Amino acid sequence: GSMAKVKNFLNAKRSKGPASILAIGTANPPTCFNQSDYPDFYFRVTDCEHKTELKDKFKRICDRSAVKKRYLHVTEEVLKENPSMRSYNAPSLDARQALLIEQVPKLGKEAAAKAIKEWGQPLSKITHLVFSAMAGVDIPGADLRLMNLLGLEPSVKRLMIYSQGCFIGGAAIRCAKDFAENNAGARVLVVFSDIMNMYFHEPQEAHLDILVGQAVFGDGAAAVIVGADPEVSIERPLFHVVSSTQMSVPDTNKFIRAHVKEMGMELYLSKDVPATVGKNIEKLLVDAVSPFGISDWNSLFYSVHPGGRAILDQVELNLGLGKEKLRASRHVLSEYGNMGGSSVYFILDEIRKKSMQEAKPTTGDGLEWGVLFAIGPGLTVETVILLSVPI
Amino acid sequence: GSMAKVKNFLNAKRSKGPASILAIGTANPPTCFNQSDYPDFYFRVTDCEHKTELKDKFKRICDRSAVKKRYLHVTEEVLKENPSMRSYNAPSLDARQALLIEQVPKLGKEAAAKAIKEWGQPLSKITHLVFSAMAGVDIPGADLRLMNLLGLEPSVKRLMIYSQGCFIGGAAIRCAKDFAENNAGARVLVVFSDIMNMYFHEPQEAHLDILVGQAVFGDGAAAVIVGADPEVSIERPLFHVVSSTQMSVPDTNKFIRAHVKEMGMELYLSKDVPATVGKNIEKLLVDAVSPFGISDWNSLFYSVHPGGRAILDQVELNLGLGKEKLRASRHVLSEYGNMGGSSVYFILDEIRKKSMQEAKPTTGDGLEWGVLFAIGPGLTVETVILLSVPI
Repeated sequence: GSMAKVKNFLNAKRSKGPASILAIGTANPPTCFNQSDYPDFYFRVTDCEHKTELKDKFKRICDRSAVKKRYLHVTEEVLKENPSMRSYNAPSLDARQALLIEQVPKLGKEAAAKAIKEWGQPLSKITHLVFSAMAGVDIPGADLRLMNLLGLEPSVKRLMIYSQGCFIGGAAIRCAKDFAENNAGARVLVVFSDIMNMYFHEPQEAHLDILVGQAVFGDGAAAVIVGADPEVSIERPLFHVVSSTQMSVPDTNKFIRAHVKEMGMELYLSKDVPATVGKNIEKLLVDAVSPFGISDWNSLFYSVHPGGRAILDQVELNLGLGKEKLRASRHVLSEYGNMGGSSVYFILDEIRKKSMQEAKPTTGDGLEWGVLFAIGPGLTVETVILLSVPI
Repeated sequence: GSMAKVKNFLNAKRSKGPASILAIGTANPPTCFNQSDYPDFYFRVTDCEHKTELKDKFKRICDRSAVKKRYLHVTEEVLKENPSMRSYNAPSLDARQALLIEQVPKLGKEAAAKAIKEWGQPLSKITHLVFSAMAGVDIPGADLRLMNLLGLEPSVKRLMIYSQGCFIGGAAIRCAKDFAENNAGARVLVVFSDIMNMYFHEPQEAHLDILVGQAVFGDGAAAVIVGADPEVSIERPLFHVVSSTQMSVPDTNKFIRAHVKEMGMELYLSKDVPATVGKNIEKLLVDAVSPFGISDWNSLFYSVHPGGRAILDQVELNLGLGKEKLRASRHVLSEYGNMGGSSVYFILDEIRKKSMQEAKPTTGDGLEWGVLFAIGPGLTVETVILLSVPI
């Protein structure tokens, strides 16, 4: 009897169509670090200029990184105020957390506000908050802080995701899709605020993975508004989120690890990650587009998580893509570095912007179908099949 | 044009009916602690037997706790092995994290296995994993580890939620509902593994909230299987998840805080929390229940987060509940203590069990409508409106 009531309720709160991305905003910290200067700054600020072999190594990693500049909260001022950061294994977690608990919801606020302005709707129409952050675990978390900073309704359904791993970029979008599609009228604010300060350490010959990290990690935040059934007047879908799948590659559990410790974050980043993704990317895509009769990989627009140059080179190679297919991804890697989970949305934004600039027919470089590859520790890949919007 | 394929794909992968709980399994660490013995255990293993006044105060707190016994991982052996945990403000995070990284997914596996055993289906039909943990942030996290410990498919959509705050007990279930309802055939394993060793500290007169915590916190895990359109034969729904709301009470941000620090977790627990819950509870319930025409609070079955005795008293009082209404909740507080996010499901399990046992017409004590109140830092309350299943 009441199951009838439930079924009417359930049917009434479904959406008619698919969740789409309605706006994207991005943000960064003020201080720019140019890769050309980065090895000098790094080895000097850490009193490690005698480590000549290690510095040559890091200089080579930067030269080959295809990172031209990054935006960092870890400034010289911050490093002077917190000397514990400059001696490897020194207790520094409390200081790092003190910066994070403040900066993470703020950087996310900046990217969220740009998203909301583009979106055009009143804040009160935001029903769901999903906040994903690389670091800064705190209770209550950045999600609530964001609600206060923006003045979202206290009745927004908030969801905080600390340190899931960079594939969260895709994972969160799928969740948003479901939140939107199962709730008529729902507008989901999804925020990635990734600050990499937990990975900064004094260079050490005994810990080379951090040099890898230190070459590429940059700070960034992106906010995406997700909704189904847009109001034809004000709301303008950028991309439709068609379907999303997740794969955790067997026996790769240790390829990337990051432990939260008293010294900050202890990082392992296997040199074999890009090769593994290379091996798996085609099957992932083939299975992802199987419902849609898609077979020409060069007919898709691409957002690939820029974990590094080798990652992009590897996806390009194993999918047989033309040399321009990953241009937006390389661009974001170039101008921002690897900003973790937020990165693919910088990419998405870029693809959109250039699409307007070149008077393309669609938001997806004139193509209709696209794929976002969110890659993280696992190794786990979320593959998101997207659909562009005509412009 | 391709929007046709999309709308068809979207329409085909919806569920016919509501998401329901198909199974509940729970687990606890082996060592039982009687509340009568705990101040002696606590003040001795912490080398504080001279602190007789503080110990009288804590004994005083334990006597009123309405907690009879708890299951704890923090044993004397553990403390001998990690003495930094028993000297206040000593750097002990690395040690605690080492215990959590092992204990969290294992305890969750034990609860998950009992749940999967009741469910009866092959593991391969699990499409979604949602793992919530009080503490133990690590990359990859407890979720990937559970997939490995259980032999889940590498293509299961995993979602890890560290340190969200108790209210996750309700929050996760709403997410499961969407995942279940927006994905025909999807089966969501939701696991709460709450291990409280980050809150264990040497008793201090300057920090009295931690004494309260130490009187009520117990370790526990609960696993819930959630699915829509159960195969009428083999799958058997226990409860239906009808609808869920979330409220973060304005200006209560500092009532409960927990900061991750080098000494472990720094806890602030306001004495005014149960009163605030009391003040807002009737309004929360009325709004959650509004589309269903329910007005008599004693016609409901209840799962109320046993954060403590006072919270229970306060909900009971302000909803005008008869004194046997919170029987299952108080039962769980007595026999297990406050196990965070997992608590409300122990209660659910209990309600179900007594229901079968006393030959009730429904799984919810013979009543058809029910409420699960998930309460946590925020102050944030998730209200889950459930529908019982006839037996």
